[PDB]
Amino acid sequence: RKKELAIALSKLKGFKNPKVWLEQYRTPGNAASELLWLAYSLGDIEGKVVADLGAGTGVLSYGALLLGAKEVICVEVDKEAVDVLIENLGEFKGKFKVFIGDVSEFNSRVDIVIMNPPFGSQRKHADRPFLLKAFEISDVVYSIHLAKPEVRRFIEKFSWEHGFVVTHRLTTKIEIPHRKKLERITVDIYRFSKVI
Ligand SMILES: Nc1ncnc2c1ncn2[C@@H]1O[C@H](CSCC[C@H](N)C(=O)O)[C@@H](O)[C@H]1O
Repeated sequence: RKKELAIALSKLKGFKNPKVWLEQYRTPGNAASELLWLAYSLGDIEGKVVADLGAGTGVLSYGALLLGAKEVICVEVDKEAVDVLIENLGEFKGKFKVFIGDVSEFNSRVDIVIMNPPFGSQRKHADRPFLLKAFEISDVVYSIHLAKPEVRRFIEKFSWEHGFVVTHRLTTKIEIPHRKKLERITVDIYRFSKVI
């Protein structure tokens, strides 16, 4: 929960011109900190090859590198987001790679997946391609989703059908912001582990 990490993550540049249909909002520092600290504390970051699905501006990627990831592979469909991503990860040059294309087209096996995927509120089931890919390329997955009864039921069922079990689920409220009001939603930060 390191508030220092959250603070440092909040200093990164955001999206130039957010495409709402792609749910482009930078992962809030607090939620990002929670997910990363949890993964770090369980030994799922340091020295690991990490894939950041829907990397966007690179908040999760930066935090992972900051916490000792051996390397991070940033998967993002929008080039304009990658421009910001590259600048944000400037101090970790050579330690990250970028895959510009749809998440479903990426297929490199990694040690860990971390992601703040679209919840699927702008486009039906937009989050499924991310969960499917994450389950496909890794044995440990960290993701964020809407803390709603229907969503929770689905996530639990979907991961199971794909051979994964939820080992941790942390619930927090995030605020998605010239200068005005926040959209305050409650999300669950999940940690999935491949059965046996
Ligand atoms: N089909 C798809 N394939 C790959 N990336 C996608 C996608 N649909 C949406 N995205 C990307 O998913 C990202 C997640 S939203 C927030 C990312 C956040 N800035 C962070 O630092 O983690 C968006 O930036 C968006 O462009």
